[PDB]
Amino acid sequence: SHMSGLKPCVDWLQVTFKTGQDSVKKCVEKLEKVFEILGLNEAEFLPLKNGKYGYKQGVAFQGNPVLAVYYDGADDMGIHVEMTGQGCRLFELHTSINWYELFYRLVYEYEVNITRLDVAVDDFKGYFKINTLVKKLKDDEVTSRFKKARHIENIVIEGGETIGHTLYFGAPSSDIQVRFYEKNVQMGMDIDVWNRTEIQLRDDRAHVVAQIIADDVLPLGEIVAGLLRNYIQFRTRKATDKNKKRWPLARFWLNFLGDVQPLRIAKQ
Amino acid sequence: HMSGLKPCVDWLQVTFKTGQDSVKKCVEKLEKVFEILGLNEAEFLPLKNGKYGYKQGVAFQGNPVLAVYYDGADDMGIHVEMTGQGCRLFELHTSINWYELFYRLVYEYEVNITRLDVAVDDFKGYFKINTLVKKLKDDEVTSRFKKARHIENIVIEGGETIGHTLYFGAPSSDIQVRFYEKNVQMGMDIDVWNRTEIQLRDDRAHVVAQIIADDVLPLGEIVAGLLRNYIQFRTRKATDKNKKRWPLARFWLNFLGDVQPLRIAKQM
Repeated sequence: SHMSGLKPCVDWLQVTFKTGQDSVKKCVEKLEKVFEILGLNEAEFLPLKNGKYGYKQGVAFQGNPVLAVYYDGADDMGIHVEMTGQGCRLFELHTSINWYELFYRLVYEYEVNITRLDVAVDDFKGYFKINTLVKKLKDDEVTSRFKKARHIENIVIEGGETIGHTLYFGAPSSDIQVRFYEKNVQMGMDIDVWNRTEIQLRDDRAHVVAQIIADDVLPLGEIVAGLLRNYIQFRTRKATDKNKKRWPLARFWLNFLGDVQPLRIAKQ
Repeated sequence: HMSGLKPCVDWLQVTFKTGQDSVKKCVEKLEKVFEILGLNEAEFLPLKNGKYGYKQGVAFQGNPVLAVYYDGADDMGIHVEMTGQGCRLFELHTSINWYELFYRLVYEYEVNITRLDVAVDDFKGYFKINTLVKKLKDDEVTSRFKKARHIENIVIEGGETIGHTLYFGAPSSDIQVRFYEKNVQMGMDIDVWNRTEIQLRDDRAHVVAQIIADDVLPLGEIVAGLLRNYIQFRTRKATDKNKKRWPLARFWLNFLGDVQPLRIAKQM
């Protein structure tokens, strides 16, 4: 492909429109309103076979469950929107608004719980190999606010080659998880370099980042880079000192974080 | 102090369909479901939330490991979910047994069995998971699967790798096999505890259910047969380069031979 550089994006979104709150912001109660808030044409939503998460019914954009709106749950469950990775791309292709506008509305105009937001960086240049990260972890060259990482690798049974590496930091249910993987391998695509770094945020953490996107002032890159820097330090072993806390941050990592900083969600 | 090999049923999910023109009886009431399970109606309490598109649920002694979901969209029926712990809980309190439950589900009532897991606990230690990993990477394995996933945990302070796990097949596909160190997974102070699990979905699950219900073959023979057929750990033979003519490894032949006669007892 002609894919190059680093590119940031929003990669998951789940929000719930609450009902019957005495709130300063507007409560949403109708599906039609939800479609409008998204900047998407009502006519394009179709019913789904099944609900999900305790909601008895759902609709989806062009019938596609990657971009779904669930409703008719137990008392006070409101309306729940779910936009997977693919759904965020689908949103982008058809919405009449901008990410910042969507988040403006969710943050400032309506009464919503933002339950999950994932932000990502695609790396088409190749600042590092995931396996280098794995190695650094196993060689005791990493510090972090997390206690453990999960390492997943695929093994092709005929031949025995290890082809794709994934690292997960934090529990999936907790309010911040970081993931690194080879997205070329994951997607079955024939591109030499495509690494993905993802931060998954839940509840309050997700709201704050939504607000920052809404206000549109700080580049998204700065939030991603600030969070990665703070949560995880890949370091270079220094023979002189045994205190890991005084090893310098590794060069590939400083370069990655420094080139991530200025990145902005594309506007149009 | 535990020893040997022990089989068990380790997950079950079924849906009672409504309004089928069927030779078998349609179930339409929760009370009937409790009776089919041989469990006391009085012991079921409401859950906070539904799940999977069902708006409401109850659970045995309030405990969601053994749950019954209902009030979903038209034609969704009633869904029972029994996790690992729920299968143990079922065993302790039911007035019937596994054979009778599967008899009822396969021959008496109109049900979709969506998932069934069967497991073997190994307290002797017929192999180490890491040996299996190594054999895979050394090109000493053939299988009907194309890939395995190897999952390991890495402790960030120190870099120690703990908790090796191997998965064969995708989690959505209709047969998956898993091997892991269950002593490590459960945080328990037992020297050797390996677990082998076969997860089956839809028709694959029904077939094994039907085998249990017919009560002609030991369960051990189905587990051992599936393992043998789907995965072959082999010993490298210097004379021949063709993997297909390497003999099966000894530990593996010993494991499968001792799994064969294992049974699900008639008393829980």
